[PDB]
Amino acid sequence: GNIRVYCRIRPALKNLENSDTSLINVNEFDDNSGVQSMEVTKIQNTAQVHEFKFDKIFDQQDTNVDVFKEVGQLVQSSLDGYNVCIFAYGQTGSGKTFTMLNPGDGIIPSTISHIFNWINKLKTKGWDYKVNCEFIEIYNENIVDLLKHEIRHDQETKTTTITNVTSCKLESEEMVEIILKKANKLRSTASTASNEHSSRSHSIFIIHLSGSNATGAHSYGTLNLVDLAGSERRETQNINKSLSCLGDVIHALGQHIPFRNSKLTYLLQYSLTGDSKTLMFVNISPSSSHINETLNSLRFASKV
Ligand SMILES: Nc1ncnc2c1ncn2[C@@H]1O[C@H](COP(=O)(O)OP(=O)(O)O)[C@@H](O)[C@H]1O
Ligand SMILES: [Mg+2]
Repeated sequence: GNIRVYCRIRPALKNLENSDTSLINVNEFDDNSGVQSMEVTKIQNTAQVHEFKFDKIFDQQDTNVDVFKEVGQLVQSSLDGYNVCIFAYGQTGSGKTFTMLNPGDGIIPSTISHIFNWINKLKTKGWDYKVNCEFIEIYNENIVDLLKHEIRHDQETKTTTITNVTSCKLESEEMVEIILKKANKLRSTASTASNEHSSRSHSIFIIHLSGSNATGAHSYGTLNLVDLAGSERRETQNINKSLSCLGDVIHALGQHIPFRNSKLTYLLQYSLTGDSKTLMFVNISPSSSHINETLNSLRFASKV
């Protein structure tokens, strides 16, 4: 049940931002300590350097393809029956959706592509895998099918489902295409896109991988790819408590975990416990105008 935290600094939006009054310096991974550190300083007091450590830090030069080089190995563990959770955390504008859904290389598209390649490869070993998914949103602690919804936890299989939620088989790149196209259009920022709403809700792309080796072996693993509501400072209190609860749970898992204190953590409890693997992605802007929210985000990531 390993937990890791990565930080990703997105490229500056030239013509809109600059780093005139702040500095974010990323150090090279430290193989003697096993982590990578970064320093953040505000011009108003350059003697105060805030240091942060992460399992890996991606800078403005790291593309989505670069990011996946470090995520591919995590997601493939689902074919072995491990559950996986990947959370994109950060203020609105930091790059959560781009990271998770950018057409072709986002974490979700890359994951599906990667899993498919592994499935085809595993066929030569007598393995037969079936893939199905759901795309939901949690807004104001209520579940919404983005494609009555009650959470059903099966203590027997240690699996979870949601009643009346659309689930689609993923047996073709064509089905993946239309679904990922709809997902992006729904969450990405487009004129006729509900970004306002999207920024205030959590979206979860769920992928179930069921395999059978007619060796007689069987395998079931679930991947939960979450694009969290913006972390920037009753709907607002819902977001605050939900993110805070998630932080409490992830941190507790890394040490009574408060899974039931939020809809999100309650939904994913089986994918957060046992030998499940969790990756927390903290997205931040490199710009001086966002420096305070950036420091907030980095502080949340630390305790996590
Ligand atoms: N890694 C990145 N590389 C290039 N552009 C990015 C990257 N991350 C975000 N962006 C751009 O920054 C803006 C913030 O995008 P978005 O992903 O929607 O943020 P958030 O989901 O956190 O609110 C978008 O216009 C997006 O295209
Ligand atoms: Mg977004």
